Amino acid sequence: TNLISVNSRSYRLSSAPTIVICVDGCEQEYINQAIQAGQAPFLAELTGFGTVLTGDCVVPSFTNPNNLSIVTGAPPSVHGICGNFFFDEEVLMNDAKYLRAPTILAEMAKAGQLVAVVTAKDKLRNLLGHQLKGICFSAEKADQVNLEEHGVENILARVGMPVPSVYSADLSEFVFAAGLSLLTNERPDFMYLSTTDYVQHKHAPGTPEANAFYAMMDSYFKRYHEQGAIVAITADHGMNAKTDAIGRPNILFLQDLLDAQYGAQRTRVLLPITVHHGALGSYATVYLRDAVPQRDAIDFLAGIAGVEAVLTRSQACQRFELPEDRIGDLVVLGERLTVLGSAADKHDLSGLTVPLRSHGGVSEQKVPLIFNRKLVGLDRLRNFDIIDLALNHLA
Amino acid sequence: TNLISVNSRSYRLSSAPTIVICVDGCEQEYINQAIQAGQAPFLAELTGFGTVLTGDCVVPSFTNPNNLSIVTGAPPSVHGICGNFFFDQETQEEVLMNDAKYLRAPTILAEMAKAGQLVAVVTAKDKLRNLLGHQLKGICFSAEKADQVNLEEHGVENILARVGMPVPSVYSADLSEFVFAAGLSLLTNERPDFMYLSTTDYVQHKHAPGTPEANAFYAMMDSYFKRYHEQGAIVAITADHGMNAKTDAIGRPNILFLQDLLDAQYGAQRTRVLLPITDPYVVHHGALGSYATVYLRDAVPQRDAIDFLAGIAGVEAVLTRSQACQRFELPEDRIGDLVVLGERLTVLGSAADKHDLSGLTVPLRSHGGVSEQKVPLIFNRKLVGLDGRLRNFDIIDLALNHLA
Ligand SMILES: [Zn+2]
Ligand SMILES: [Zn+2]
Ligand SMILES: [Zn+2]
Ligand SMILES: [Zn+2]
Repeated sequence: TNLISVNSRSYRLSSAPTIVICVDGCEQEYINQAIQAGQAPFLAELTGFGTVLTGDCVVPSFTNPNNLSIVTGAPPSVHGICGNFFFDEEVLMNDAKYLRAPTILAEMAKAGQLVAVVTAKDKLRNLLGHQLKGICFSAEKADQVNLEEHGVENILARVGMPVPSVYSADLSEFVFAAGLSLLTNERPDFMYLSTTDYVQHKHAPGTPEANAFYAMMDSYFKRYHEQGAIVAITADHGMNAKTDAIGRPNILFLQDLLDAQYGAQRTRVLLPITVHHGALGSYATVYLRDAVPQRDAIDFLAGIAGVEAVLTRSQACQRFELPEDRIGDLVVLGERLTVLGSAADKHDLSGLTVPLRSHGGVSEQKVPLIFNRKLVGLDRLRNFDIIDLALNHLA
Repeated sequence: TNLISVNSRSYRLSSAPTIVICVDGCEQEYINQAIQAGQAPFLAELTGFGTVLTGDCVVPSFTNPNNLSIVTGAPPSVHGICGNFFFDQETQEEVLMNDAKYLRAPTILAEMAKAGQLVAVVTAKDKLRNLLGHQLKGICFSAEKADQVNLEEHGVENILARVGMPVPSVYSADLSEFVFAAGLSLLTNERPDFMYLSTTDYVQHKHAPGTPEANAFYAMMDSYFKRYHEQGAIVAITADHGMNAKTDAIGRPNILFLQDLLDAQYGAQRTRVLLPITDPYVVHHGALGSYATVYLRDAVPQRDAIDFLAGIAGVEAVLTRSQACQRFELPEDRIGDLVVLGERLTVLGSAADKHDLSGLTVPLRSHGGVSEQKVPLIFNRKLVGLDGRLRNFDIIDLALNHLA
């Protein structure tokens, strides 16, 4: 068909309705466990006609950076969204204003395709819908969709569900339910769906709660498939326990530690995230005031138990492909079971109602890539290559 | 209060029966999930009176090397057992470390007995019991052969009758349950000063944390932990290594065939791949772990092999003997020219041709690498004098000397 070029990648416009799903916080085990548990029959047999792969997401393994990467088919060094915020002013990249590249989404639309985007959280929806002319809304604000703004109307009635609670599993279901109704009505050419990792943050793979959620998604996949759509599924990042044997969190307050070593006001620990984790992840940035010597800082931090790696700006930028201008002097990586906080005084841990499970580091990098089709031309796979494979590598 | 010193460590003899338990493959998450699920009420309330900590086991995160360090309070560099076997480039043969004849240090257990202490050791597997019973005068037997138990050798008689159970199958949870049960008998009867209990990771290789079956097994242990505690014993719990999934989203295994790989790069026989996770002869899935060692022929340029291997997706790290020894504290004479570590979700095999994966009913769960290094340290008592990097092999020190 018609071929569009976006961010230096060429894409062949879909002939059949294509659905790219981003399963927030999808550590592979979730899937393996549900199947074993017999709670995902569809995925269980998908191997008969499908393709299951494993790819690497973007580091820092956070939702925004990853989602943006998926829809642009590029890394943060291209789209420029490497976290929820940066420094210089503690500015927030919550606006497309911060977007430095186009989405594949907007291009398909410009080429005349009917593109749809559905996300659980409204905030994402903003970033993703940049320059998009089509259907675009969140489950979070389903109640207020209008034709002009969102390309749709009365989705609540259509879906047969009330506005869900942000801190509910219902938020994600809504996403799937909405995607079904659009498929069977409007029949978009391309649809992008994105959930929240609310469940994954609260439950580990293999638990009733987790299995149940997966059982729900599996049903939707089945139905999408039954509709003749092409279904492509991935995740933005993985997920892990960040606790001891009894559920107590393994935290390292970098700000506190740094302040003690070099004296307060001398360093600036930034946590590119913001209840799921109480802003606790395995990745952080550090800004050094002239007073402190990078060499020293590295040695110091690196020797702290729980730190996985200390990278300089250049190191990180090149290794992870990030924008040098929106990253600190140092990049700190947390170990498998460790999260990094700023200062103790600045965190509300009393909100943690269950043992902490988070992401951000390298141990939440492995993510799945699943198709309900067979593929061709397979040569280091990234989660943001999903669209590529879905539009160009079909057998 | 008697003081002894072993392997350069001082230890105060127990005043109360102390029981040190090694829960094989006890990834921390198993405890967390069992508690969250209502299946571990005793452990669930232990914080209020006990102590929960985290340590690093020895890498390779294997069963024998670890258990051995626990009982000697030292690394393999000291006791010598750094795997199931090794390769002697003097004899050009495969050397099986299945005999206490390979031990380079004394066990703390043996010493406590020398000092007049009544010391019991109960393992699930009999093979372990042999290494552990080195120079030990006390009670020592395995559930696996709780059959052939005589007074002269084991220090006990008719344990089956005592426990009220039959001899359990190796490939089962009962195997481990027996251990506990037998430990309860001894405690209530012989009441040893010191006891060491060691299970098998059968269940953990099969079920993930939070699974009905995982939780069940955990609920069983909790029950004994409580009984021991109600008897007044000091209960200290750790693990030999954690456990992880070694598959993809659908449960297919992540396997690297290092022999195959190397052979294709260097040709047949220029390298030798050893998987010390078990005895050299085993070819089943039981032989796949996230650590392997490699012997290079003189012809093969070491740096090159490092680069080659280091470049294969799924290999976390490749280290030379020297680096490996220093870093993990291993005996240089019993490891290969190279040490290969695999990523979190990856295992290392030798040659496809060799392995028999027919036995893998369920998706692969294994260990041996840095991703299975974190382990718990649990005590039913408050502790004091805590000074850097806790090891599982510091358990005895803590349990004997750090009691509050
Ligand atoms: Zn996410
Ligand atoms: Zn999250
Ligand atoms: Zn073990
Ligand atoms: Zn094992």
